Amino acid sequence: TNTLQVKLLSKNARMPERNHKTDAGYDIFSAETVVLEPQEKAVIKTDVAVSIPEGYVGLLTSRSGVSSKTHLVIETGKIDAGYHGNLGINIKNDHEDDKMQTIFLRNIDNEKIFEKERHLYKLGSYRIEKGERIAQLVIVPIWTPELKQVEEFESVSERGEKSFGSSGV
Amino acid sequence: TNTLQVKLLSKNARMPERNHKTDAGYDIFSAETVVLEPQEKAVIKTDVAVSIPEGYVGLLTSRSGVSSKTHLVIETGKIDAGYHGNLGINIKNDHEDDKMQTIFLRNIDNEKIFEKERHLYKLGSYRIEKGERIAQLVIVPIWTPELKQVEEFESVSERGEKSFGSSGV
Amino acid sequence: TNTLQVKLLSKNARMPERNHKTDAGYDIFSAETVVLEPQEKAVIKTDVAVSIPEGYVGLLTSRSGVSSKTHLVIETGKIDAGYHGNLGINIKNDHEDDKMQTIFLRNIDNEKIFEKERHLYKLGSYRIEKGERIAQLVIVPIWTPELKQVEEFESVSERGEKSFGSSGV
Ligand SMILES: O=c1ccn([C@H]2C[C@H](O)[C@@H](COP(=O)(O)NP(=O)(O)OP(=O)(O)O)O2)c(=O)[nH]1
Ligand SMILES: O=c1ccn([C@H]2C[C@H](O)[C@@H](COP(=O)(O)NP(=O)(O)OP(=O)(O)O)O2)c(=O)[nH]1
Ligand SMILES: O=c1ccn([C@H]2C[C@H](O)[C@@H](COP(=O)(O)NP(=O)(O)OP(=O)(O)O)O2)c(=O)[nH]1
Ligand SMILES: [Mg+2]
Ligand SMILES: [Mg+2]
Ligand SMILES: [Mg+2]
Ligand SMILES: [Mg+2]
Repeated sequence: TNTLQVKLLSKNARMPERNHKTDAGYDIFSAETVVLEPQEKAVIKTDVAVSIPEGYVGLLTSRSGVSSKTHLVIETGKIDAGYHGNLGINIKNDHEDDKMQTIFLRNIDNEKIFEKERHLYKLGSYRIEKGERIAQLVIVPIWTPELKQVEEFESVSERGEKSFGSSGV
Repeated sequence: TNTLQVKLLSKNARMPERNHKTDAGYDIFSAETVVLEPQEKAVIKTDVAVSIPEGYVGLLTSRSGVSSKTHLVIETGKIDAGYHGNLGINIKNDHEDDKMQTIFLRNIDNEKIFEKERHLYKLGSYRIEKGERIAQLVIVPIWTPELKQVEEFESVSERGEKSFGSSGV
Repeated sequence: TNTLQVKLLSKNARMPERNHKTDAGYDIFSAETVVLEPQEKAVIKTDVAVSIPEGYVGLLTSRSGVSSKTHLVIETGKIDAGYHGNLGINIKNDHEDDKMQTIFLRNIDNEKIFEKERHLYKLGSYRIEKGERIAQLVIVPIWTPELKQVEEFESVSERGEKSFGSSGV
């Protein structure tokens, strides 16, 4: 216990490491370089596999910096215990496709990228480099009971059926 | 303990079941058939109610397959302990509305749907059938302390106020 | 133990309080008034700081009411233990920018706002008032093991490398 097995699947892969000593998540490095146009979706390889023990789940989620500064949206992945495959980052460039054109790509600091040779890109296009920290992994314990069908619940609650903004705002 | 009460609210409802033995979440079946246009939002009924015990929360979240293959975005729901109402799936078709037209709907495998009779749809429109697994439920334990206002914290940390991409990328 | 330190950073800040007795999250009050145009992104100040103890993470996430009724999308924040800075709400108005114009803003109940003096707004624009509950905070325990590189995992699983809709739909 108190150890997690990690396998690197290629030379493009880098070991997860958490920022601060008491930090929740282990920052994830991209194992490939990808340009994403507006509204373009993709699964980004990390070339990294883990072995989360039973009774736990992994949360492959976004970082506050990247997600707040750019239009790169990462759908939080639920990494099952026993999944030994390549961790994929479920991502979308949710920048609107307004049909505009530029010569500058954006990095994940939302800074314009200057290249020697000039190409035409769709506005709002991003580039992710191999080795950049675009995500992180947080492991939490789960409760996994056997399900039992009932006609009525054992105990009545104060909440009942209240939902979706019932307490208001 | 080690059991969760589940109530089926109609004949359209189906019991949650998890895929693998050590899997984190219980796949959720839609209890209705719905077509969603681009940018259309909805709450999808499961006709299923649960009784998560105190000290736990339910995460009504997305599946990797559906979310990565389609523009169907599910906002992760936080199912409170004691909520005995109908579990609703908070969903949006975030496909852009470009005013294009087609005769093919898409399923949640993003495959074109062929019908005998031909209708005109907005491009990027999806159809969810009753009985399809569009989501899953993961239960985790929560910490629920009493709050105490302070002027200063008891212990100084290494992180302090650092946030939003402070460690960089 | 069983207590969480909370610091209010200004007179605009309000103490987090959970809705029901067994509720998972503590509703978060905005400490500022902001208008968000379509596709506009921002980090919204709460002027509130907490001291989550080691072994835990905070989930600064959305409410079902606001998120389902409006186009205001909150990216779930992972609040590290030891972070004593101002809690920021990572938000985007994902309403499409169709270049339409109106005289009515929308509140976070998606109701049209009537003002004495009439201004022109982009359609799909929202207004968040100081003091409104736009988010909530749920704290869960985390597992934080030391990482160990391996060439192969200790135990073979039933899942293996199966992922992204492998069980189908
Ligand atoms: O996606 C969801 C989210 C929540 N729910 C249920 C469970 C939850 O207990 C209830 C409300 O959860 P929230 O407290 O997170 N939303 P809100 O604060 O707007 O509702 P309320 O005012 O009643 O607390 O609605 C769903 O059915 N689906
Ligand atoms: O929505 C959020 C997310 C995070 N935070 C805070 C808490 C968290 O401890 C801090 C940074 O969290 P992350 O590590 O997930 N983001 P990032 O990796 O970009 O920042 P840093 O480089 O400092 O770790 O910012 C917020 O205030 N709101
Ligand atoms: O973002 C993700 C999400 C999941 N995964 C992995 C881990 C997880 O164990 C696997 C599938 O997770 P889900 O069960 O949540 N998705 P789905 O139900 O569509 O796949 P499957 O049918 O195999 O269970 O894919 C990723 O690599 N990245
Ligand atoms: Mg970080
Ligand atoms: Mg969008
Ligand atoms: Mg699954
Ligand atoms: Mg609530």
